[PDB]
Amino acid sequence: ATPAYMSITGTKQGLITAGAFTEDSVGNTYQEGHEDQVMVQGFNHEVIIPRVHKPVVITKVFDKASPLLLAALTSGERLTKVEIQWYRTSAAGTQEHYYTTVLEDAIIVDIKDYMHFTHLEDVHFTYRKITWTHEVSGTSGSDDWRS
Amino acid sequence: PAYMSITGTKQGLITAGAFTEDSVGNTYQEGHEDQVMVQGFNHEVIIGQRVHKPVVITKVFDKASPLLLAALTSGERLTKVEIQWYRTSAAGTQEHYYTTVLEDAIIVDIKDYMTHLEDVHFTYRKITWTHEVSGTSGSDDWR
Amino acid sequence: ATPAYMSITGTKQGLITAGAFTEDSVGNTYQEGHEDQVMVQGFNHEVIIPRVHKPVVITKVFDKASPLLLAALTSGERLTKVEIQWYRTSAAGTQEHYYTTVLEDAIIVDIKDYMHFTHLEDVHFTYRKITWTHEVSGTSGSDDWRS
Amino acid sequence: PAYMSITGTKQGLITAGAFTEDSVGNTYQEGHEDQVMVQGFNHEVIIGQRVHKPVVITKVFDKASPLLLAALTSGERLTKVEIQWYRTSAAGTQEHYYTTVLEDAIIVDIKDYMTHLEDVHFTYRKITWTHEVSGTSGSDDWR
Amino acid sequence: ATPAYMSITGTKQGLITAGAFTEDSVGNTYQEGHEDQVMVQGFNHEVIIPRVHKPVVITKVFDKASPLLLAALTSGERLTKVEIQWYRTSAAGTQEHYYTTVLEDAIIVDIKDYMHFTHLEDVHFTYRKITWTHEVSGTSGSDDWRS
Amino acid sequence: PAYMSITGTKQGLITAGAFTEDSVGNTYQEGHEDQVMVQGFNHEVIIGQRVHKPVVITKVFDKASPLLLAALTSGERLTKVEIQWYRTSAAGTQEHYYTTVLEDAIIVDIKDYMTHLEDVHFTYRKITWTHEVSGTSGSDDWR
Repeated sequence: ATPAYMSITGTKQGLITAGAFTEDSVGNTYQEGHEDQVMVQGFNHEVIIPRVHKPVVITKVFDKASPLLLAALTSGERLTKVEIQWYRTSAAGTQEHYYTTVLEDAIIVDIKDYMHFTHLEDVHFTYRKITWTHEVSGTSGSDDWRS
Repeated sequence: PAYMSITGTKQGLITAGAFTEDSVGNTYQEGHEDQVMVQGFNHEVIIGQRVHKPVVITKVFDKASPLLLAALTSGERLTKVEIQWYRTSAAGTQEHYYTTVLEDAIIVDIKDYMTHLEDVHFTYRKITWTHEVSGTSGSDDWR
Repeated sequence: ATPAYMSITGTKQGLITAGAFTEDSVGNTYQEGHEDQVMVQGFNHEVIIPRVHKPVVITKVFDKASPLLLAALTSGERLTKVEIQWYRTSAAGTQEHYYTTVLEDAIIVDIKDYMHFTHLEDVHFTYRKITWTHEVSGTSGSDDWRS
Repeated sequence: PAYMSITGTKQGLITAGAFTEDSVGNTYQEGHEDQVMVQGFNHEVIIGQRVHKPVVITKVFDKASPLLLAALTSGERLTKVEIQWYRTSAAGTQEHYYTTVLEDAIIVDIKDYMTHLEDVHFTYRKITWTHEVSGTSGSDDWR
Repeated sequence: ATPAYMSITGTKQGLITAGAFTEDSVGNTYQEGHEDQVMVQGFNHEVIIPRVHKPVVITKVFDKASPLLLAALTSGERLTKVEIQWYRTSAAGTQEHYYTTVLEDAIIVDIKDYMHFTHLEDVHFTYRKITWTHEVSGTSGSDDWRS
Repeated sequence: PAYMSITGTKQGLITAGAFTEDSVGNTYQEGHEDQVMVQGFNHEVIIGQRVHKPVVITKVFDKASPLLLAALTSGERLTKVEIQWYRTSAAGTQEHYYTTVLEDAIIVDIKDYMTHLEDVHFTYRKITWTHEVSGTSGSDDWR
């Protein structure tokens, strides 16, 4: 309904989310239109003034990317771009992309696999920079990670 | 429900066009175009002289969001944060019946999370409280 | 149903709950019969033997008193009388006042405004003395705050 | 459900007329007029010799309440706190099937809260446990 | 449905669970077939490698044994055998005993009485040894308590 | 759902006949006779080089259980713990689509509790992850 979809390009692995939202990768969960992304079912992030950024935290289900993301994590591989695309039901009753969150030069700092979409997986990124854009109303803003 | 307006020293009306179709999609409801909807609030004063805590508000992702996240990373002094609270009147009509206004508030924390929500904390220099229908009010400097 | 209603008289402000449970003050929540009180939707208090009293803690919704109570709190104003009246459904099927809790020379020590009756507000009083009376059965007892 | 009786050294039967119309309004149920209804219980013994914990009971606001709050602020030694537990018998009838009796119990904490409830803690000198239908029993000094 | 039943034999008291699951002892809860046991409605236990055993923890309702178990606890009485019998719905639709847990030379280390089967009671045993047996498939294993 | 196989150095296939009528009664489902059903999983890797956490799995009481509790009290090195994850395929059929395999895993904690459940923790020397339908994989030494 109002899910996010994500893409990862790793310096070593290329597009990590390639063919990752497909019948093969997700099975009965598959919906067309986002075949080279991953279906984000979670999100948490926080910037505070004691600025200090906190790691970005997404949640997905087990998939084609998953074994790759671990490789990423355990390898210490810099992620050239992680880009989170936000979706909503528009005012005219159609699904639309209306917000973007984007990491530049991100690094995966931890992963947790757990069963509760019953097969789950949270992934955490730090990054050198993050950009928030509103896609319909045209507002945008970005910033450099601190601490 | 509540609607909030934020005017900052750099950006002006940060909440301009923030409750429109473009901003919040299907959730749009005419009448509060230059206000962000607030559906969560937290604030506290505790007692020897009183000390203040930050006002926390929860909103959804909208046009204001990136501006807000800017207001926080910049350190921009919010001239006015104004929260108008609505309720169903005794006669059966939505009415604006309360305001909580912060002067020179600052954003000291923002938490985004997932439907797609975002918490905002402000400290400030002065808070005002007014009951619009019964005509009572009070205010206090931050400490 | 089984709500409490309260009255506050402040040394400086007089009857703080005056006209505070009315259409103007509470809106659609209004029920006649308690116009000069406030509708208490919460209560917590505790006396212990390590006697030591703990602050009295009520909960209400935003109202006509609310901006006043803050004035009280931030002013350090001594409350001459806070009096909490307890209501229940009687044995004959009618609502009745059957219990009273009363503070003498109370002081408001903290307030919390929060949205969950969706607009809420907890208020805490210390006091020099508190009296508990059962109104139908005639039992009563009082005591001086300690610590 | 459970019903409790408390006789104190100063007041006598603190729970006299405590489960009547006057005391608990609509919730009244004949048969236990000189007992307060208990709908919450907590107690523990843990093990080198055993130590005791206070018996906690939860009741509603009633005629006993102010007397109880007195018993605590006075320090009055409760000669007897007696808790009789009821259940539905195998034949389909409410029956008294268990007792927990404290001797020289003391009230060491009371928590009132809101439908309108109140927790009571007792320490004591001796607790007895008896199963009324199966005819088993035990008891122990506080330590 | 899938309850456990237990037996206790104490060095001093003999069979502590004798006549303890009966009309007299449990009232309307009574089901025939386990008259000399107790109806276990809880269970918790854990063995870890920092081996170190943790106390065995069962839950029952108030009953004929209960005043006895306290005697046991407060007396420091060694329990010659506590034996927990596990029940399930078989593949052919009939209730069966399929697992056993058994303590040798156990000691009751604490009891908690509490009201939530509304009248409840958790009991904790340490022990010199515990044996786990699967009754249909024939697997078994035992061990000595450590720490 | 998931099914797990465990081969140990002393016992061989610890999960042999562990998902049969004899083992799990009414819950039996043909096709995975030498696998224990896993209906709960927890595992984590966190980041300067990576460190591993134990894989936790939850199962019911079954034929494997006492063997498992032995594997823990003995200290027996598990040659292979293999977890195959199933899902409903896009075409509407249960399919094995993922594996998590531990090499030389050790049981470092077991928690039994009540319908009748049991948690197992393994540390290990090497974990592998493979996506069976999309053909991706990774693995890592414990640290």
